[PDB]
Amino acid sequence: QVLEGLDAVRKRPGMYIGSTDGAGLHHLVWEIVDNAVDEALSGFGDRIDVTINKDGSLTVQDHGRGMPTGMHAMGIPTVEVIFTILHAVGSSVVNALSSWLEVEITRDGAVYKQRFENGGKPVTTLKKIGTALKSKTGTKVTFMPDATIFSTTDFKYNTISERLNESAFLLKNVTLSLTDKRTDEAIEFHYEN
Ligand SMILES: C=CCNC(=O)Nc1nc2cc(-c3cccnc3)c(OCCN3CCOCC3)nc2s1
Repeated sequence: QVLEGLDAVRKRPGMYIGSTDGAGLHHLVWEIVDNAVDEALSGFGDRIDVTINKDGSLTVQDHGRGMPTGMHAMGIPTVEVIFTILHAVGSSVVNALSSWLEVEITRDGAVYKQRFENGGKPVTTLKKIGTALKSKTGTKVTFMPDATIFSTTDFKYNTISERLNESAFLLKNVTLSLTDKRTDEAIEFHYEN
């Protein structure tokens, strides 16, 4: 297994996301959403909220266990490792192809955040920013796709709606939501089984 840095993704984005048009753009969404869905499939979290922000960024929020908040080697957070080493893999690929990315993790009474910029260079460490009830857990990821890479950076509400509907149907007993802050449009999907 040859590990790579995020430069590799940025130099050959098609190898990771298929293309740099709208299909590629929306693959970034699918990677992040899929990580939230896997966590719910494992039984952690009953809602996954997706927001298309006014600034063009996109947020996915789950209520799963929260990415681990500890360290890997050399004082590097586990989360930073997940987001910055390519095991070529979703999180690091989206980070690489984003002009900025923020991950917020809530667990154990604490809220932590790390911010990356300019294709996934950390501009902070994983820092405690606040507190929450001990019962509160989850992961939140927000990213701004890199307009220097994609031919289009406009997320399409209908495209995302359809994919989240399908994901809700396959998962069962989990609410998937989409809110578009550009247009105020909103929808929820939930299939009981
Ligand atoms: C919100 C947008 C995308 N949503 C997400 O990405 N949600 C995620 N939720 C988790 C939860 C865990 C997790 C797992 C176990 C215990 N506590 C938390 C996790 O661990 C990383 C894999 N590790 C686990 C430790 O052993 C090596 C493998 N990753 C994610 S990623």
